[PDB]
Amino acid sequence: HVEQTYLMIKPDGIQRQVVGEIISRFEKRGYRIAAMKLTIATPAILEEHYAEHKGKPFLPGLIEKMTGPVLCMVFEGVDVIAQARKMMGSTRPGEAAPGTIRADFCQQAGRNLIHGSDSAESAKREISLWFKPEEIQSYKLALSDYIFE
Amino acid sequence: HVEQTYLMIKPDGIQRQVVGEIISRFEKRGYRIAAMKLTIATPAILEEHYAEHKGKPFLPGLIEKMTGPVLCMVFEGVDVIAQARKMMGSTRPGEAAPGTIRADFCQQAGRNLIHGSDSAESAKREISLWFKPEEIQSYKLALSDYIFE
Amino acid sequence: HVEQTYLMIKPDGIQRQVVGEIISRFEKRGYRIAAMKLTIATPAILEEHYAEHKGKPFLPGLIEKMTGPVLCMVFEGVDVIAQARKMMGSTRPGEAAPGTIRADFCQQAGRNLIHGSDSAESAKREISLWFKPEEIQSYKLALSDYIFE
Repeated sequence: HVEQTYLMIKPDGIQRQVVGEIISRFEKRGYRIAAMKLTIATPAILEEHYAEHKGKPFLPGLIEKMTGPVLCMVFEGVDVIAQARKMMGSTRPGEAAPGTIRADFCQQAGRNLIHGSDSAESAKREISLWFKPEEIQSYKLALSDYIFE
Repeated sequence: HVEQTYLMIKPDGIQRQVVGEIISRFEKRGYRIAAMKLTIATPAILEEHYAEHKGKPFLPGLIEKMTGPVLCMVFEGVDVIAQARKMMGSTRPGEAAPGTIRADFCQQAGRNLIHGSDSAESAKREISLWFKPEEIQSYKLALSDYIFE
Repeated sequence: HVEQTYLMIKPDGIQRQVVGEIISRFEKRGYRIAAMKLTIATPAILEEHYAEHKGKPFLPGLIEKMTGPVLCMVFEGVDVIAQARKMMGSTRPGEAAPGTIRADFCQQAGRNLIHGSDSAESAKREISLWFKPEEIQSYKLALSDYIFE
């Protein structure tokens, strides 16, 4: 049993030019790239993505910081939703564990490089929001026998 | 005082071609390569290596997965038995700490890339099982004065 | 709001030729190099640096190990004093968390590669001890908008 999570490199990850390093961290565990698309996030789609924060005073500045290039991604693996969150580390980089993305690259929550789905429900919703179902690609990793039990 | 531990790259480490990266992690701490040998593990030697699991229901599958190329290694350093176990991380990669080998490279316990002795007694027994005494090399690291107190 | 910390690569970091790797770990978080100087540390400066240990039995040996080439550094960032200490890891490398400098590079406390200020007061004192005010360089990182909230 594998699952799929939605991961998104935020504009700071694009502008700091660490896209390849981020992708490599997930590839290193044998997670499969099931979907990938560069876009520019706009306020209308960001309001849907951040629907949980509608009306909160921090939302407008959050949307402004997220208005820019982003890399939309779907990765597949065992327990990948929870594992990707663990690899990202805490929202606040100063609290994130050493060896996580946020601790290794970042200083503050307002520029923390990457978004990842926090639950199966959020992964389904976020994948649907940012990708058409057709953009999710089906193929098998050739090294599967040495990654999976 | 230094000690020696037995570390073995499992067939998944060979096949995923991460042998050099694994070795580099141990060299990075100034641990000394005291022995190294590529072999193909066979059931008879694996039964001895995993003697603690004799009769357990999971053993036949464990031996099958380990039947393949392995890199046998002995590393020397301060507290290296326990330290190497700490660097490997938990047997389940999903539980292993970020920055450990298992967390950085793997998904499931059945393909967790590397074995390391769990005690002084296991290290002595395992080194003797996989190496002859003539294969253990004694030399001094040139940077010893900057590694050891 | 940023602050500045004093970080010093000890003679073992110089001799093991890992200066660049150490610097890269701090640059990776968008910390700014505010000052940098290679020197050979003298007992006179080291006695003041380690003034908190005056009269203790271990101080003479501590000074002797530090009498050699060192790289004096000042880094600037959010919470950088505590964050740099977290990135360095525990004094004893065997107790340091995976992914910290000491855990990744070192074996024993007497050769633990790097010093960092432990508080706001000690950072201010140490920066002033090792650098003249004219050696502290004020400039803004071009990627500031993508690093800071």
